[PDB]
Amino acid sequence: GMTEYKLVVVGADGVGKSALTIQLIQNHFVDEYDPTIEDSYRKQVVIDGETCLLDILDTAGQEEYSAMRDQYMRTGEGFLCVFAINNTKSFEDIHHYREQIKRVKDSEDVPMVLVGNKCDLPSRTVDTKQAQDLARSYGIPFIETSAKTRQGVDDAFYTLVREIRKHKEK
Ligand SMILES: Nc1nc2c(-c3c(Cl)cc4c(N5C[C@H]6CC[C@@H](C5)N6)nc(OC[C@@]56CCCN5C[C@H](F)C6)nc4c3F)ccc(F)c2s1
Ligand SMILES: Nc1nc2c(ncn2[C@@H]2O[C@H](COP(=O)(O)OP(=O)(O)O)[C@@H](O)[C@H]2O)c(=O)[nH]1
Ligand SMILES: [Mg+2]
Repeated sequence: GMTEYKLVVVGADGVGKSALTIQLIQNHFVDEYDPTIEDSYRKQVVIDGETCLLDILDTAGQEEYSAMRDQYMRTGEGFLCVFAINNTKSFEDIHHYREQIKRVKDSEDVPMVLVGNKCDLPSRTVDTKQAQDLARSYGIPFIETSAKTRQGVDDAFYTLVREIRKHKEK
């Protein structure tokens, strides 16, 4: 039987969470996917010889901290924390997203990858060095992506799968 991985994509509105998820599932860039739709998407992919069923939650909508929302987010096994390289605020919000994940998982060691999206744009405001220094302080990988060109998309999701797999085999 295939191994199921529950991945959750988090980050500020408009950073490219939906475009990244759709690039992984469908291999095409979808410009302007409904900013309000939160949904889960499935992809069967073989990673390092293992047949994986990736169940990916693309977050959207209201910020809320109910017992239900916490319980739901806690089911995630690994998290992509996404910011956009042309939106400093989205990068500044990363500490918040990481803290919410650590809080509901009750752990300092949650599989996580920091993703700096929209690297195809020339309007960079978040330096690569500042972002990689933050990932280094967290002990997690940092991958720059472009959902528009597909650059780094497989690397970001498959690195997260490998982090979850490593966590389960400890
Ligand atoms: N209950 C649990 N939730 C979570 C979350 C979670 C989710 Cl799912 C949504 C939002 C969210 N939304 C989802 C998408 C993107 C933006 C918008 C609202 N639409 N927004 C904010 O923060 C937004 C800001 C601005 C206003 C005040 N906040 C604090 C900072 F200033 C940043 N955090 C969110 C968040 F952390 C993540 C991981 C977990 F494990 C848990 S557990
Ligand atoms: N140039 C560029 N635009 C992108 C990229 N990813 C997403 N976008 C655009 O940025 C906007 C927000 O993307 P979206 O996927 O809806 O982000 P979400 O709100 O995090 O789900 C849309 O206009 C997307 O088409 C990317 O890598 N490069
Ligand atoms: Mg979206």
